[PDB]
Amino acid sequence: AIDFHLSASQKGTYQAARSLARNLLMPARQTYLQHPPNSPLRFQSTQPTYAAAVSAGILKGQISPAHGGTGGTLIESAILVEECYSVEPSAALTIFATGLGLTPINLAAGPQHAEFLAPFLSGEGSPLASLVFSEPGGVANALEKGAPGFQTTARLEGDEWVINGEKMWATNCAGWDFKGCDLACVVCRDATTPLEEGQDPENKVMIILVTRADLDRNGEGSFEVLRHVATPGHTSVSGPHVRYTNVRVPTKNVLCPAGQGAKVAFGAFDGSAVLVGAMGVGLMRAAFDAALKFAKEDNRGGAVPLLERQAFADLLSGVKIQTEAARALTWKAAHAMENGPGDYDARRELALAAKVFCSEAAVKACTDVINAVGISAYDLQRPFSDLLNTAVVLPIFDGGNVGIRRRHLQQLMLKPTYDAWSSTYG
Amino acid sequence: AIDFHLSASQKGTYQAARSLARNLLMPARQTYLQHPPNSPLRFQSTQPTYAAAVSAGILKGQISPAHGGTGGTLIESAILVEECYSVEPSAALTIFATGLGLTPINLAAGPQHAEFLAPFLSGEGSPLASLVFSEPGGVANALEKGAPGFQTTARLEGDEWVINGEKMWATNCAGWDFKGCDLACVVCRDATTPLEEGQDPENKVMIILVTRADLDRNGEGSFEVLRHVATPGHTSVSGPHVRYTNVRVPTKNVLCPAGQGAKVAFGAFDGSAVLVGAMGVGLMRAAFDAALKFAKEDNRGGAVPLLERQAFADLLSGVKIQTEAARALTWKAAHAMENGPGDYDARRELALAAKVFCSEAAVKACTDVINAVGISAYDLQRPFSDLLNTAVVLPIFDGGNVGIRRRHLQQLMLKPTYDAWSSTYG
Amino acid sequence: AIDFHLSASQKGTYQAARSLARNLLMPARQTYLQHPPNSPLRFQSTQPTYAAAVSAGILKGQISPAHGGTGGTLIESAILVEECYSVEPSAALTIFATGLGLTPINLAAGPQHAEFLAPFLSGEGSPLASLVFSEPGGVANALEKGAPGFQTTARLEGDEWVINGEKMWATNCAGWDFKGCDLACVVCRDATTPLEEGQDPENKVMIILVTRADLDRNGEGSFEVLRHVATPGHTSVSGPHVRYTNVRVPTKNVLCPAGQGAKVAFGAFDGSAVLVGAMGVGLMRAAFDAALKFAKEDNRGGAVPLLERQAFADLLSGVKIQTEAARALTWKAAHAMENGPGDYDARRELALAAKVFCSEAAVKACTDVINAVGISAYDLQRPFSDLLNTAVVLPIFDGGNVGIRRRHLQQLMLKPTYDAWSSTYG
Amino acid sequence: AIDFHLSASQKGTYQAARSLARNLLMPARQTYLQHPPNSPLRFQSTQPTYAAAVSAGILKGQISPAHGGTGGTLIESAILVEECYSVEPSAALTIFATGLGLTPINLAAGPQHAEFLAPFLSGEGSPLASLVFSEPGGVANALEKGAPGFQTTARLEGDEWVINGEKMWATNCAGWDFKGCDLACVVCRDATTPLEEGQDPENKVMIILVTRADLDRNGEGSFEVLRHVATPGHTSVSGPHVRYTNVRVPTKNVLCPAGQGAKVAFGAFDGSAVLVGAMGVGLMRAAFDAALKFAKEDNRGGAVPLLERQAFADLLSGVKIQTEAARALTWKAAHAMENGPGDYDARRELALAAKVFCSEAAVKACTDVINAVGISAYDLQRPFSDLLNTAVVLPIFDGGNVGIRRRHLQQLMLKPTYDAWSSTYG
Ligand SMILES: Cc1cc2nc3c(=O)[nH]c(=O)nc-3n(C[C@H](O)[C@H](O)[C@H](O)COP(=O)(O)OP(=O)(O)OC[C@H]3O[C@@H](n4cnc5c(N)ncnc54)[C@H](O)[C@@H]3O)c2cc1C
Ligand SMILES: Cc1cc2nc3c(=O)[nH]c(=O)nc-3n(C[C@H](O)[C@H](O)[C@H](O)COP(=O)(O)OP(=O)(O)OC[C@H]3O[C@@H](n4cnc5c(N)ncnc54)[C@H](O)[C@@H]3O)c2cc1C
Ligand SMILES: Cc1cc2nc3c(=O)[nH]c(=O)nc-3n(C[C@H](O)[C@H](O)[C@H](O)COP(=O)(O)OP(=O)(O)OC[C@H]3O[C@@H](n4cnc5c(N)ncnc54)[C@H](O)[C@@H]3O)c2cc1C
Ligand SMILES: Cc1cc2nc3c(=O)[nH]c(=O)nc-3n(C[C@H](O)[C@H](O)[C@H](O)COP(=O)(O)OP(=O)(O)OC[C@H]3O[C@@H](n4cnc5c(N)ncnc54)[C@H](O)[C@@H]3O)c2cc1C
Ligand SMILES: [Mg+2]
Ligand SMILES: [Mg+2]
Repeated sequence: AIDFHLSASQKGTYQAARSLARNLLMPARQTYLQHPPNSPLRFQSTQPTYAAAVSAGILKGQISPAHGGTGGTLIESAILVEECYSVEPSAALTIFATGLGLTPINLAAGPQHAEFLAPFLSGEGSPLASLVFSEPGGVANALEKGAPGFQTTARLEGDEWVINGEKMWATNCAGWDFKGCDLACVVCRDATTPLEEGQDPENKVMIILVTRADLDRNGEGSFEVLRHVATPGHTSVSGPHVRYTNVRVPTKNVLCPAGQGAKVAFGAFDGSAVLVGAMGVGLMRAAFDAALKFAKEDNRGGAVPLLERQAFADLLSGVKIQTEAARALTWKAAHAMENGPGDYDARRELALAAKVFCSEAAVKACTDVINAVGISAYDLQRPFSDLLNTAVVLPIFDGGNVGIRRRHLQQLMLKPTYDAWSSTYG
Repeated sequence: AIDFHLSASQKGTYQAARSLARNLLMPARQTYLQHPPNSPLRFQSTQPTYAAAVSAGILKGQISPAHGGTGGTLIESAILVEECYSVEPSAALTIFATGLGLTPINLAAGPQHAEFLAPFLSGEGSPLASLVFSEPGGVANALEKGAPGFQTTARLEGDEWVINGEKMWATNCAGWDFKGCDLACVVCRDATTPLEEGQDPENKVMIILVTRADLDRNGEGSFEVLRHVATPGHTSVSGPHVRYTNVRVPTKNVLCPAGQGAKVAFGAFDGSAVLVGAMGVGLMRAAFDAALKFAKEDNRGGAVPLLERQAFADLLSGVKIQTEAARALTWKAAHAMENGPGDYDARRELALAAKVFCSEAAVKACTDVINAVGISAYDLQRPFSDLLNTAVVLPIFDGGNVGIRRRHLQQLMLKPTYDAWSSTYG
Repeated sequence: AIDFHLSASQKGTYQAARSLARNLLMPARQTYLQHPPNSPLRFQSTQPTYAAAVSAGILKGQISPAHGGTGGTLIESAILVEECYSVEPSAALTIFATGLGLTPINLAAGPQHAEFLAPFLSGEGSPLASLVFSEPGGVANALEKGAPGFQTTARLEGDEWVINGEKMWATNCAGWDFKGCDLACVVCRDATTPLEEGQDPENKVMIILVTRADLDRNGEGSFEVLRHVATPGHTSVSGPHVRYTNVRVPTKNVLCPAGQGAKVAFGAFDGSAVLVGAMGVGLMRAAFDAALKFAKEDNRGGAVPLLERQAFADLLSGVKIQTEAARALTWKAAHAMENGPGDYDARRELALAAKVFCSEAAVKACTDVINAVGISAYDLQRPFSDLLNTAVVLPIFDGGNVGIRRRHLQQLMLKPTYDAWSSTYG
Repeated sequence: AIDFHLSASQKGTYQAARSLARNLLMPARQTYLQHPPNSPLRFQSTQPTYAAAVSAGILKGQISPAHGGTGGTLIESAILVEECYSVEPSAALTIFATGLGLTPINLAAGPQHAEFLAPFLSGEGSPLASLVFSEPGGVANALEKGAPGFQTTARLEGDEWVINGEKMWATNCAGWDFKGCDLACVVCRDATTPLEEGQDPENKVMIILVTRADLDRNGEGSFEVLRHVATPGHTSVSGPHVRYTNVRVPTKNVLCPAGQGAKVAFGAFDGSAVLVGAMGVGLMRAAFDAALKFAKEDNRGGAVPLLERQAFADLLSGVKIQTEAARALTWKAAHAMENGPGDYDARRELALAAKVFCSEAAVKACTDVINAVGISAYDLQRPFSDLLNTAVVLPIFDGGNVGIRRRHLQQLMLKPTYDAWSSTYG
């Protein structure tokens, strides 16, 4: 039955989220601010915060009970993500990115993959996982007929899969010391045999695990950071341009065989679309809160309070309205992904809707709040610039809206089985 | 606990709504279409349909069980309103307006007001009710200090209240024969004693009941239609410019005494704000459905299916995303209004949000699908033009966004007790 | 030398436009309102107006001096169109549609075509022209490799061309008495010899003249009015669904040989794009004027003038700003089309820009003004609803923004010779 | 005569602007980039290239011919500003800000003021001027009845004016060495006698010159930089929070006596509004060019060029359209400000319009281009982030759109003399 009240457990999640952001993430921010904005040392300095998160069981919660994890719901994740993004986006993302890295494992792992999950179930240390998908040259057209396909390839040679390629933007993939993370899910193209004339490129896509142990065993030059990328927000996040060279792994490392990889990757990106929605809600909440606090304490030298000016008030209420719509849609999507109604195609349309709606609304909200607050918002002592520069990544990352998210919505509607309102009216 | 599944009762509401719309409303439209677009004969011709709806208990459903009715939840009203607006907005509104007319009684009735509700609990005939608020000269500033205030006044003379003034836009107020509807809740300004220097005009606002009976007793010309207004949509809806001249009623007709009328009127308007949200969702659904249908069956003489144009698909998926957000927000507001969490001030901000967001989103969606369908959509054989001309009213009526709904949002934020997210997180 | 001042002549053009609109167009409106909105005899009552326009040399002005006319500049046309659309769009469009019909003749006519312009150069009566290009099944994809192409076809049987096809939306094509207009440029597909395998469907496109004399000559059944298309705006304009059956004409009637018709059609559409911009400017001007007028006389019962409300004033000034941008862009495109400094590609990018910017701005302006004016704008006694219903056609007619106008912009930019700012800086 | 062709003198200005930007501004950028992002040394490091611009005659060009300068038309200024902003906004703004500082003197100088202008007319050194208006507490309400008014005050004590107050954001006011620029136009309120009951605060507003020589004469503590403000773009621009303490100047230093200052300051801001339009155009051009460059050399791993994606193309053409409207509007305002037709009030409206339209269109263009380019736009190696962070200042600076520019538009429309289209057709 239609209910917007948090359960006692969901309220616990909210309170826990508040404490995590306040006690772990805020100190992480003061810590990385001690290094210049283009320094990879920002990322490295967050390792002790990450460890503290690990000790509190965050990584265990990112693994499904099927695999021995404690795993929660997308709804609970959405609540956590909103709160963290309202406080400290960059340090939070490093943690959420490990969750993304572990998602393909939740979706496709079998019993033989348990050994790979062990470091993450330990409840100690600071292991990092990464979903290693994107490439320097772009991947919006990795599955397009007539195109080159993924640049990163795997070849079965004897009893070993051999990986070669360059990747970029894959959060966490280089690990704390830039020599490779604990567990990478590398999305690549099987090239043991050539793509046949007219064959669907998706038939060749795999996901193969690569651990830090694999890289070490393969020795010098097997993994290399080609370029650290400085970004205008998320300054403690590390997703460098990297290269894998002749990285040989055992057959047990294959997660998704050729022809099953794309589906699992997009499956992982469906879940994260929901949390990108939550990211947007969190930034919008932070923007509204900061603008409202500005108004309530600063009348800009006027004869009346700032909120008594219709033009200012209407900008703020506009943001509040979009934020409330964004959270409702995000929760609807989080609920539907795990409960229906509607088949998977219908559930996924909502996750994509949340992603697209909230990411763009977050950018618009940030720009509106800047105009409302006025010239003061150009002062970097105030939070407004960082908010905007955090928001603008939402539409373009986790599968950009223009080149990926919207192309999928197109394919969904094209299907004969498309049933517009099934995700609502059963 | 966060849940978006419809209960059995909510599924039932939805099924009954589909039935009502297809079986009663659609025929009402075939009937009124036979009269000229700008003729009050359209409204008059809907009486048979209306009475049939009365026979199915629709009016009983607009009255709270506390007063003898079968009224349900705001959530169920949202589901009903969405479906009716997706099929036939004009015939639907005349019915919903009686519901609005009855709301102030549902909210503030005393034991002595039971007799006034009798015709509406009868289950037969075709009694009309009206919330009579708007006036030819505007009402956004009715409560504004230094302004004239309501043009409609009532003054206590002996043992009868005497009502004088002109109203406009008040749906149903003139009844089927244009000589006065069964039950009108007349909002007006006590003028028995003058507003005192600097006194809050809200102190004088009353709601007085006026029945067809009262009007008949008052004789020749106590009620007069001064002008029938022709509208581009809602053509079977009747809310003329009218005048009450020396309408004398017994003290039992007072629903809200001077200084209590404003709060009750605005309380009614908070509930209706949620349902305007639902109206917006329903038009959006109708526009998306019609556009999708067209696209599935006309490739515009193209070499591929219409949906295969990035540009066309993007307009439609844009509408879908906005509609899902609009419904999610509407249901959240519907739920919160009756369940919290948060102050009434908190709950209220969400109802206003739904009104503003969905009304404007409805107009955008209709504009978008017109562009997507193309030149064909100027063709009055298709539903698109009437969709737009219906949607355009949503932002301006039931308290316009610009001068009323946003002014209320402004005032809520201005309160020292404003607590932004209490309506979600407590 | 950059100059926005009207020359003496251009001021003359503007005064003439003002006079035409005030003395001819306004009365045409009061006149055609006497007849039904979906009736084609509303259209017939506008003849005296058209004939007065003809008397004043308007039609001679639509023909270039090369072909014996008194043709002016695109800038003067933009001035005229803006004024007319700010007053009376429907009656005005009948006149302008003749200008469009005549345009391919201005672009493509040779010595042998002089005979066809005679009725338009005589300064007598009320001859109508029409560019008959649009078909029931759409035409955005008539030029596309794989599609059924134009459904209207012409084939060379001996020494006469035989034309068969159905048409729609072609303003003016059926004449005053509905038996066919004086002069139609029929755009069609050469079905004399089948299109070759893998051949650009453009190669078979023609334009062929068809006079009322030709229709009369082919006798009964040669021209038939199938369906009259009712539209929400332009209610006095007649552009029905018609069929040409075995319409036989001499080889002199060919204006554009197979393979040349597409370029000339789009050439004509470039010119009109600029004028669609002017239409948009005109509607925006009227919307702003009406809203401003409303505000200066009606304070909506407020304690202060309506323009003292920030939210209201910002809506109005937003419209004023867009209108000024719209006109400045329209004039730039009008100037560049005939004067450079672009090459033809650069020039038409600006014409398309004007069409897209102003059409969309007009729709947005009409929506904004309705919200600003409020509930009063739903009253058909006021001009706001009609304004919206006219503007909504601008993005979709004369080559919709979505399936053609932007498709051409894309092709322009794809050319290796594209030089972004050459239309301004050389 | 409506003409969009540049004259030989305007072509000359364009060519000189290209050369100046490339030779002076680009090297300024490579120079200041050697210092940290937030360092005041970025500003200081631009002195040598500022001196080169001075030697090139740039400051002479900011002074009106009436004072011995070679200042040209606003149109030519708009051409220069667009080019400079398309190349290097930050170093450009420092130069343009000296022009703003000289503007009140161009507008109001008396014979006694020629000595103050002398340093700026020599063609050597690197003199800086500042219009010192803005204050930490805000200034949108400096003229509001019932408000505190400017915090910066001046009092006549004998034969000297004594100035006290804090200013913030006033570009260049602190000079190269942070101890005060060469020539500051300080906007302040006369506090010699108190404001009378219900008196217009405008009556007390003055502009008083303050030179570095004045500051040195007044001794230690008379001028102090309180805080250098770090900004997300314009990182070489210095407009710190500063304090003037008991700064005494002779009466010759008074530029606008009490009651004349506000009109001159706003006069300066009317001219600057046009040039902000041009800054907007320049950033839009730069964003469009950078995205087109990326598209023409990077197909994102596709089977077709990036421009063949309808999605990408539609985003770029949208930016191109807005840019053409922006420039057209800016040039119209430039021309009308100096040539009419219309009142000063009418001309003024167009300047305000260009500022509001173009500033907001620049922000929208930058966000659109980021979405089109995709994740690559988040890489600080590419120009898109810096473009956005430059663009967001435009709506909020030089008199913010929400608090100032739109309030001026509102006051214009409120005048009985308002004549909507006089600046076009008057
Ligand atoms: C902070 C951060 C964290 C990230 N996390 C990860 C991660 O954990 N793992 C990972 O693998 N990657 C990660 N990424 C990368 C991110 O997911 C990107 O969205 C991904 O690289 C795809 O980028 P894109 O959508 O721009 O596609 P691209 O291929 O780069 O396309 C770019 C643009 O080209 C256009 N385009 C291309 N093809 C088409 C088409 N067919 N139709 C229409 N338009 C088209 C679109 O306009 C699109 O916006 C991260 C990036 C950042 C900045
Ligand atoms: C189909 C239909 C059904 C209706 N049903 C009913 C009904 O059942 N009962 C009833 O009483 N009425 C009814 N109405 C009227 C409807 O409720 C209107 O919204 C109501 O009259 C208020 O209109 P408004 O908001 O435009 O206020 P107005 O006072 O008309 O204000 C108009 C505009 O002025 C501007 N404005 C005025 N004051 C301010 C301010 N202080 N600040 C900023 N801007 C301001 C705003 O832009 C506002 O939009 C109906 C109307 C229609 C068309
Ligand atoms: C008042 C009025 C006057 C008119 N006057 C004339 C006239 O004088 N002469 C004449 O010939 N016609 C006339 N027309 C019709 C006008 O020329 C139409 O614009 C023309 O028929 C093309 O319509 P369209 O752009 O909707 O294209 P259509 O082919 O009808 O398609 C419409 C929609 O299909 C989608 N679409 C189709 N293909 C694509 C694609 N490849 N990419 C993206 N989207 C696509 C687009 O979203 C587009 O909006 C008139 C119409 C009106 C209303
Ligand atoms: C790079 C840069 C260069 C600059 N150059 C100069 C310079 O050379 N000289 C100089 O003096 N300053 C300069 N400034 C400051 C600039 O001119 C600002 O626009 C100015 O300080 C006014 O800011 P504001 O419009 O936000 O007004 P504020 O008073 O700061 O108002 C802030 C916000 O409050 C709200 N508000 C306040 N009052 C009202 C109201 N009455 N109605 C509605 N809303 C209201 C509005 O949303 C407004 O945006 C510069 C600033 C920067 C960043
Ligand atoms: Mg009045
Ligand atoms: Mg203060």
